Parts: sequence; C-alpha cells; structure tokens
Amino acid sequence: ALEEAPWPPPEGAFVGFVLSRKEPMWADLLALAAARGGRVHRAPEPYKALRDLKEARGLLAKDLSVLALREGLGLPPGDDPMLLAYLLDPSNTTPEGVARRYGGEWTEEAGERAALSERLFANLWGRLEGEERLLWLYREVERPLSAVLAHMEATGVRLDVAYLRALSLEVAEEIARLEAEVFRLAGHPFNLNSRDQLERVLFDELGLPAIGKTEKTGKRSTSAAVLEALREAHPIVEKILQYRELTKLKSTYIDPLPDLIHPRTGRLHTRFNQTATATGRLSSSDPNLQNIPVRTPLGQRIRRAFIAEEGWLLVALDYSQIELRVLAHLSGDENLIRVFQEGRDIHTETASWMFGVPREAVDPLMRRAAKTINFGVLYGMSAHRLSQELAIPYEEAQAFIERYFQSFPKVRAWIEKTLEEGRRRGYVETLFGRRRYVPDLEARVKSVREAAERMAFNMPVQGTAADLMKLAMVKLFPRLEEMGARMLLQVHDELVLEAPKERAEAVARLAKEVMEGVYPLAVPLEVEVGIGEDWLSAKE
DNA sequence: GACCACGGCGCC
DNA sequence: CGGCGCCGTGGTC
Ligand SMILES: COc1cc2ccccc2cc1[C@H]1C[C@H](O)[C@@H](COP(=O)(O)OP(=O)(O)OP(=O)(O)O)O1
Ligand SMILES: [Mg+2]
Ligand SMILES: [Mg+2]
Repeated sequence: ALEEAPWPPPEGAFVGFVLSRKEPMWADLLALAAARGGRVHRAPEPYKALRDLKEARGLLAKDLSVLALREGLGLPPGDDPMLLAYLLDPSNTTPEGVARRYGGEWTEEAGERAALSERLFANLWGRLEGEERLLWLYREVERPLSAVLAHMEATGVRLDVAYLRALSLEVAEEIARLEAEVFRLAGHPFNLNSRDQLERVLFDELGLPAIGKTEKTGKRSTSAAVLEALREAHPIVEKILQYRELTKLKSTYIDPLPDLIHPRTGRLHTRFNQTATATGRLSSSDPNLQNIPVRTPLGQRIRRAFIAEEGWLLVALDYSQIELRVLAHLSGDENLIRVFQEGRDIHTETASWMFGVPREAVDPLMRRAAKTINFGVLYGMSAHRLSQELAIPYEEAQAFIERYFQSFPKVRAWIEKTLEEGRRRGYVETLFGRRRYVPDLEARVKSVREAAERMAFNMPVQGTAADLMKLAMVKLFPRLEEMGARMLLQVHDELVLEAPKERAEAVARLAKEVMEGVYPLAVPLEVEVGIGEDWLSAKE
C-alpha cells in the first residue's frame, strides 16, 4: 500500500532526492520526489521540479539546498530527521544508520527516501517531546544552522591557483633533492612513501633501534614520534622527516586543491557535515578545509593561497582559549575564573606557576610547556606522557599533575561530578544539554574504563565550545546578509568571513561583538579579529 | 575501475 | 598510554 500522486506536492511535504555523487556542488540531480500523508509525488524532470518547492524538508535537506543554491534557487533547508536523531544520540550520523535503528530502509529511490523522511520525522519528533533542552537546540541552533551551512557551502572560497601551481614546482625540487640524499645514505633507491620499505631500510639494513610498534599489525613504527627519538642515531632520519613534511603538504593540499575549483563559481566548495562528531562539533570534507596547514613555514604559504574576491577582504575571528573558558564556567573554579576576568593569559599564568618566573619573564619555551600541562589535563594526559613532552622525571610529572588540581580543586570536583553523573545516567551533557552516551564508564578493565572517562569529561567542554560557536553563527549570519557580507569557513573555534572592502571594518566589529556576547558566561569571551586579502595576512 | 585496512599526519 | 578527514601503500574483486 503505497499511494502515488502527480507532481507537484502540497505544502509541508517531505522531499526525497538522489544525487550522482555525494558532493552537492558537483552532483547531477538524478531524481526528486516528495511525500505527505504517506502519499508520494515523483517529479518527471528533477531540475525543473526544484522550482516548485518552497523549502527543502527531509533527510539531508541541506545537501539539496546547496544544489538548489548552485542553480540560483532560494530553497532553504527546514526540518531534517538526521538533526533530531543526532541530538538524541550523536552516534546517529547517517540516514542508513538512523533507519536501521529507528525503522525503515534507506534505499536509492527518491520516492522511498521522501516517504522514509516523513516517517522518521514523525517517529523522532515524538521521541523528543518532553526533551525541552534538546528541542531548544534543534529549533535555535541546529535547524537554523543548516541554512547557514548551506550558504557557506554554496559560496565556496576563492583560491590562488597560479600561486599554488608555482608553489608545487618549487616544493617538488626540494622533494627531489631530499629523496636523492636519502637514497645515498640508504645506499639504494626504494619507495620512501612506503612505510613497509622504510621499516626495512631503517631497522634491518641500517640497524637502528626499533622503539615502538604499530597498533593493529605490530610492525616496527616509522612515525614522526619514533623518528624524532632517532634523530641522533643516523643522518638519514632527519632527512626523512623533512621529506615527510614536504610530501604531506604537496599530496594533500598543494596538488589536489587547484583541481577542485568549480567551473560555475570559480571557487572551492567544501562540505560542512552537521551530524558527524560525537561531541557536537562540525566536520569538513570533500575537501576538508578545517585542516589547512598553518604551523610550519611551508604551511603558512599554503594559507596565502586562500584569498578574497576582487574588491573584498577576508575577516578572520578566533575565540581565545574557548575550552579553558568553558571549563572555568562549568567548574566554577574561582582561581580559573579570576584569570579570565582580569584578562590574563592562562598559558602565561601557567608558565609563571611552573617555572617560578613572573608573567613578564615567560619566553615561548615556557609558554609551549604551559600549553602542554593545560591541555594535557583537559584531555587526561598521563604522567608518563607529560614527563616525556616536558623532558622531566616521571616522579616530578606526577607532582605537576597534583599541583595543578591543588590549584584548581573545583576542576577536579567537576570532573568527578561529571563522571558520576555519566555512570548514573549513561550520558554526559554540555551546558545547553547536548548529550553524548558514554558506555564502559563502569567497565571492569581499567584501560577501557579510563579511556571512556576521558571521553566523558571532555565532551561537555568540547561540546559546549561547539554549541557557542554554532549559536554565534546562527545569530551572525542574518547580520552579515543585511551588510552584504559572507560567511565562508568555520574551523571549530574560528570563523572566516568575506566582506566588501568598504564595509570590512564594520563587519569585523559587529561579528566580534556577536561572537563575544553569544551567551554570557561567568568569564568573558574574547575574540581576536583580523582583516586581510588572504587567510594568512588576515590572521596576521 | 572500484573498494577497504592500515599507518601516518594535517588541523582545532 | 579530547575531536576529526585525507593521503599513499598494499591487497582485493
Ligand atoms: C592535543 O591537544 C593539543 C595539545 C597541545 C600541547 C602543547 C601545545 C599545543 C597543543 C595543542 C593541542 C591542540 C588542541 C588545541 O585546541 C589546538 C590548538 O592549540 P594552540 O597552540 O592554538 O592553543 P592556544 O590556546 O590557541 O594557544 P595560543 O594560540 O593562544 O597561543 O591544538
Ligand atoms: Mg590558537
Ligand atoms: Mg584510521
């Protein structure tokens, strides 16, 4: 019993659609349909039929909305059961997974996807009745955010292709030089991109000591960590590290990105996946524009290739230490709150209470160490690991850990309070009430239990930070539109905007305020803002 | 031509 | 001994 009716569908219908490939900016729309009351309407011509819809409503609504924006159609995404499912349990990441769990079959037919969307929305919307915090997240953050992401994906970012093509040649010559030297020291050619062949050269032929093994197969590891500890053992090691650095950036960024420029837009379009992480973070893929290099000198050159349209500037806004500020709020630790209320640099404050200097006498050597202890405790770093990263005895690493919690006792209290709650309810929660179900919190194997604990007490911090960024994007986007400005990229605690040259300053100031005041905490949120013609100079 | 597992590594 | 996605290799159908 499957009711069929002629195109077009009534208002409020749930859409189903089939793409030739997973990227909506690149996809051919193969079929389109819509279902209401279980009655399914199928479009004779999908592209024409797109014009008849008022909104995109159903599984993966954002994807269809991106394709529609590509065709110059204003078809905003509305209700999407994936978002509901994801808020219920962020392990719900795919239509297939959601259908398997809650009911139905995710197939490759437009009509059935449309019918499935409606059935899943009814089912899932009902499971959320009573869950007012989850429903607030849905109505106020996720659903409106999906429209923000749709415009971000369809706008894309301009890329300096010629610059990257020239950068490619230059890096290739450096790669060729390093390869020759490695062959010389090895005494023969081999595939240097093959870790299996490298393993033999290093540990069988040159007889260097094997330090660690790989997780699944127990091979001798050639990871950067192992090679770092082996720098002094042979001149070939340092050469391999340099090689790895260059080929990593060339094979992942320099060479592939130029070929991903879209013919219609002349820009580069990523995908912002809204139901992909266990914490409420977004992810970026096809290509991933959330891991563009920045740390090393060659990486910074890649950033310069991301630029603004002619007559526009890039506006880069970054939350300063958002996770620690969230931690201050959640824990209520008076010491940690004080640091932020007085506008001091926690990383610099840490180094002072580590090296016994005052906050003025802290060089980057000591702030680099402060970073380690601060993030180490946030993520559950072990004493052994800390002793290695700081190059200190294991016993004084233990003492540093204890001194930290002695200085921030409410943090320790909050961790333990969060885990007990986790053990009891079976999930942990962000400030806004986003949930992550964490099993094995009471596992009888210590290593399993403790791994689960770190996941558990991390999620409220990372997830709250994610909620604040997401909400800021929701509030900011319509202010950007009314100023003729664009949202281009989100990198977890960073936003990149594009604005006309003249309004760039006013957009920068406004965006800063909206982000800083998105949701007031016991501590202020500070936002570093910068303006430039490219991503590097903008952040500089 | 397609797929997948693994080690390895880019970013927050 | 926190959260992601992409690469090349080696193997397979
Ligand atoms: C595994 O976790 C980490 C451990 C670290 C240990 C030592 C050093 C760095 C580390 C970085 C990270 C991850 C997690 C972090 O969110 C991200 C950015 O780290 P930034 O260096 O940008 O820290 P900020 O506070 O922005 O410093 P600043 O910009 O204000 O000077 O990298
Ligand atoms: Mg930073
Ligand atoms: Mg993996």
